[PDB]
Amino acid sequence: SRRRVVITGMGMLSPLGLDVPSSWEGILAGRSGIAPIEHMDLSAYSTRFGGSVKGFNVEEYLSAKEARKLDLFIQYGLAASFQAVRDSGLEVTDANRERIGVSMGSGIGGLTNIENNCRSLFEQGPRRISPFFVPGSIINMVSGFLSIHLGLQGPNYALTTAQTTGTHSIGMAARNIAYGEADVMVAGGSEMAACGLGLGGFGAARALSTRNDEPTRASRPWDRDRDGFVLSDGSGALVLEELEHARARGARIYAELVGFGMSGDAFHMTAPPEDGAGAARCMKNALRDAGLDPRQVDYINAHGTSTPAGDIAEIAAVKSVFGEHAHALSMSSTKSMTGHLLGAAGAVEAIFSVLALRDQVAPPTINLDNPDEGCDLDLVAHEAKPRKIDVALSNSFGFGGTNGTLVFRRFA
Amino acid sequence: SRRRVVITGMGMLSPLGLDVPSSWEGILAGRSGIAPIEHMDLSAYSTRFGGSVKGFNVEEYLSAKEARKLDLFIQYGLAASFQAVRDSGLEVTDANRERIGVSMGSGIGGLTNIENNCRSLFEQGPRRISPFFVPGSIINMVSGFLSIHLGLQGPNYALTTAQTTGTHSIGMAARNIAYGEADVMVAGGSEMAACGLGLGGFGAARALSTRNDEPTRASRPWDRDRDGFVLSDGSGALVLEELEHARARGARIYAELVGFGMSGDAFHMTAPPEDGAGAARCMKNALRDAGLDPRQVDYINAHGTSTPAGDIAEIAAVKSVFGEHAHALSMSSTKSMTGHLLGAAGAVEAIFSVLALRDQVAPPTINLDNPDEGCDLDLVAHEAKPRKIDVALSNSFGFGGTNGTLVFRRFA
Ligand SMILES: C[C@@H]1CN(C(=O)c2cnsn2)[C@@H](C)CO1
Repeated sequence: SRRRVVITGMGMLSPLGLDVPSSWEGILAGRSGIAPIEHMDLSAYSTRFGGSVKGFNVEEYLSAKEARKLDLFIQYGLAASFQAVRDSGLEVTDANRERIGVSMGSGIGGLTNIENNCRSLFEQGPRRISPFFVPGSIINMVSGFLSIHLGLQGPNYALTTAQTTGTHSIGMAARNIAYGEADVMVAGGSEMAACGLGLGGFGAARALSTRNDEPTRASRPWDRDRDGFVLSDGSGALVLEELEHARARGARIYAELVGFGMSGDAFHMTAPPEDGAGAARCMKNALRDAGLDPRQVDYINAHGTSTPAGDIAEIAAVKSVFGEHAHALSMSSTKSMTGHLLGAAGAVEAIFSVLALRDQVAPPTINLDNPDEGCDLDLVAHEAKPRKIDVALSNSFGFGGTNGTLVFRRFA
Repeated sequence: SRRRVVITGMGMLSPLGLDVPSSWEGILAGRSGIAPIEHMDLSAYSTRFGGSVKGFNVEEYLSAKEARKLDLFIQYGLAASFQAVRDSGLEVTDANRERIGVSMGSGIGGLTNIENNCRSLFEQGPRRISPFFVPGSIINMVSGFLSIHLGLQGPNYALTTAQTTGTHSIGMAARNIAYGEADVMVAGGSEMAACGLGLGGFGAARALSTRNDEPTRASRPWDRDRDGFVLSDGSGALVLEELEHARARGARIYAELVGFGMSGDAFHMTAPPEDGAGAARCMKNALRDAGLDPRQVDYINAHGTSTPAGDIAEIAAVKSVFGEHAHALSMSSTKSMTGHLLGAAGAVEAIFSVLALRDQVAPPTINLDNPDEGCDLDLVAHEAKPRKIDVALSNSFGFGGTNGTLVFRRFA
């Protein structure tokens, strides 16, 4: 058998806001967090815009001195995590600290730190590399620093599954609790790759929208005029908790995590198969895990990156899985507003899926002006749609053909 | 209910050999793989030696056209994975490809590739960044490329827990199989951090031995004259397989994976606590997981990094866990010979633990000329010790206070 897992705390930094409620308010209003990137000469770059976190104050969380040791992606991870633990009301004690763990991940990790230390190295040689370069740049330091700060002695690890990281981190944390390896986990992801290396790296693959004249219209999932994804920064953290543990302390439960699916496409390094066979296996795995019929799904938070082949693969996968129910569910890409937070995408989109359940509303796909060939599902174009949502899916489909699906259900 | 997990295939690149048998012959002969580094000019660095893979031929595994796109850590990971799969005798079919997954991790991933593309960005511009920069550098792409080449459609992910990566990857892959998420997993880790940023970064932390004039004597775990770890490159992969699945196809079984432990120190970003409290909690978790009396433990492949604080913390942990039995078991650090393969350390050392079971021999801790204060266990100083080994334990500890323990035993 298996224990039930509930969500009792959420935290976030996104292009829409410095916490969950501000980000969510932007989502339901169809606001874009996309704009030209500042304090950087992007003259020679083919993309000059993305989703930056605006007005982040790390000194609300850490001393200036501890913040100087950590890459931005680690700072963002810690902010989301501290928000989530505070939101949960959880009290860490000597009696439970061995039962509380962390799995906060990243897709690309410390590019900003790698950049600034390469500068030192190339200009001045290796003796000018920061002593904290390694511990301050590696992806497991969100989990590391969080565990040290809060005294968490439970499972301590980090996933890195590129654009699937957040979804996998949450799913595998849910497994830790379900199979009795932990009673509580902080899980999700963080990313800051809106540096030269991220813009330059994705730019050289020609994977980014180049709609520099109108950055807010760049991210347009399933629209016939999409030309690639928008690079964005931020973090998402959830407090996952065994149900009886949540009930005993009188926690506020947002939703239940009922299903987790994984699959591999085994197809291509960056592109999905046209029919999204892998994404279909992954969703079917997640519904089987939850013991749910495809007919019971009401809302899907799509991966919906605004890549030509990715968006169309997801339509095919949803039609394949849901058959005569594919048109009755609502599916939206909040990446139309947030851009693509890569490893943090699945974390912020799990939070948006939980809030869709709490508020009984499907977030919009903004910029969906002319749906492409066969994009004829309910994609919640332009404006938020109040509706019945008992079951929400959140999908992530990343480089290496790695797939994750989370299934959340209303809790009463 | 929980299924049994066996090892049916193993693969390796190490400083001692281009496969498992050649690496193991070096381990048993007390041979060092440590030498001045030849692939770059280290005259400005305080450490100029490490464990390099010597004469790696990627054209034993991959077309030169493909290899040119991939960081060395991906090449090394794919080579070890290919070896492990061939060694298993497993045939991938339409009937089982959904049940076979991959979890190959890395501490740092494609630092060489990121450094080289940062040089292009700074000296020329973004137009000179490689189109293959992201899929050739990010940590999840061993799992990705392996799945694409062999057609593995099962769980596809990657851990990054610094120096604990290989142990966590293998343990969590075993849990996947134990709980029914997969029947077969390819699991382990790979690392190639021997570039300017890696040697410079660890150098800036003063974490490395600076014994440049006697590289083979630099790695001296528990020796009173140790002065830091020796940086090494390579990969380990194991094919983990559900027991009945292995029995049904007549697989050769090397050993059974009976126990997996994790814990967080919640102590310090980089320093292990002197009392080894987190390592002790981790080993106790693993022994309880394996249903064992601690007196059953015959052999411990120590983390044994040759740091002052790391080596003494492990003695304290082993004494605390095993009490008087700590004087009867054998504990050795193969890092005395291989150096520290970081995220790959746990993977090669899991392989060495299994071969310790197959051949009934404890590998030596070379260079243990003057055991330090309180390092008075059987540390298999200088020479391999033939002995009875029914149960072998492999320990890993990493930055962020992250701990892993694997427990293997003979299969009958
Ligand atoms: C493994 C796939 C295919 N590949 C090749 O270089 C290749 C080699 N033989 S046929 N194609 C790159 C696109 C990497 O991803």
